[PDB]
Amino acid sequence: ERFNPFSWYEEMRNTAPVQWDEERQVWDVFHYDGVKEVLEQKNIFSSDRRPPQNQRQTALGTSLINIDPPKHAEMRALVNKAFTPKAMKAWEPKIARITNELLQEVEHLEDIDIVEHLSYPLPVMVIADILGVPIEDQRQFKDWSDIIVAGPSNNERETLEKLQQEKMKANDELETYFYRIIEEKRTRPGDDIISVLLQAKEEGKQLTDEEIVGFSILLLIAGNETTTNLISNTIYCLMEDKASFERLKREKELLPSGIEEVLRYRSPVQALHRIVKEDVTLAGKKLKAGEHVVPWMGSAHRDAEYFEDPEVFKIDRKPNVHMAFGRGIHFCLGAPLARIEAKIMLAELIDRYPQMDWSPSFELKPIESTFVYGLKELLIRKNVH
Ligand code: HEM
Repeated sequence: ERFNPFSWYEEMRNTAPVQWDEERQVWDVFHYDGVKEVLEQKNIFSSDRRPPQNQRQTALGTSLINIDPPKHAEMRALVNKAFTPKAMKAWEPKIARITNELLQEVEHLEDIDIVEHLSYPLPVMVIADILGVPIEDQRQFKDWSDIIVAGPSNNERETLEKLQQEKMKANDELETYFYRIIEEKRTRPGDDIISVLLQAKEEGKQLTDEEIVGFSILLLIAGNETTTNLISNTIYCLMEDKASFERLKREKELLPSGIEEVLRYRSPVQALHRIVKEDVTLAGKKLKAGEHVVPWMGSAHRDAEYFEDPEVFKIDRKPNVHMAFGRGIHFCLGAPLARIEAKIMLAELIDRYPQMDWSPSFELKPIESTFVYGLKELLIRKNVH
């Protein structure tokens, strides 16, 4: 089964936590301390993925996640200015408003898809609003986003060509859309991320307009699918372990902790990419500059040295030092937003439909990916009828 890569991770942690894969041409790292070192050692393991000159120079390609220090620190210090607990005080009620708008549109249905009707849309709508995208543009904004992260319908040759073109169209349309917004918010600010990024300064430096376009597009990519899966996956866990659901209803203040345990147990992001910057040894393995490394946080999260009874879902787990948000200088700067978006949507669902259970029409349909762990649909019956 493809909703279970954890058997394979165990087999690999127990034989060769660091191993070369000859087909994929990468060093896999399955063991907690190894994943930890790959992400912490910025200077050994590089996040530089900027496209060569002969490839398309997208604003995303040189955005925060694809660069190293010293530039990464300059850029990080600036975008961090828009992700403070102070901005969150304004984001929360927008997120509750959107959560209730979405539940209201399916109030009339006994069975609902957690993915299509609630978790897929919620991040897209939130991030539009907090970016400063006006309401009159938000349907076109959802369309662009559906397209830039879509997969192909079938494996036919023409439909793959079509997708590849419509994605480049969307990236370049989005970029022009964002370039306009930046000018509009240049002379008429507002309380939105873009306006904040425009006014930010650090040691007398500022973000260019390209950098801001790139980071905006980045937030779309980084925060949409992942947050969707954190919610879907959390429902899935509670429907699997009814005991934990029942306990969660009786102790509401456990929810943040049970979300953290979904982050550990069914991590939206199973792995990352790094490139070796200098020869290094790792669990006795000689890694040579230029070779590619894939730390699997999903496996690290099942290492008993750091998580007792790792194969058990424990909504009160303590300690729970997952790296679902990475670790080190590239640590997810949206983790606070992902956490409250999951919390608000999931609290409301639990409050309204405590007898919730699998739709008898349910199907296990996992995303066809190894780096991304989540469901295409998650059919649920409310049992309020
Ligand atoms: C459950 C939800 C999420 C998960 C599991 C997740 C996962 C991650 C991980 C693992 C990293 C480290 C990447 C690396 O080192 O290559 C990362 C970075 C990042 N994330 Fe998140 N993410 C989530 C939600 C979000 C949201 C909601 C946003 C923004 C709205 C966001 C924006 C970013 C950005 C901009 C970075 C790059 C930071 C840097 O390279 O300095 N993510 N994310």
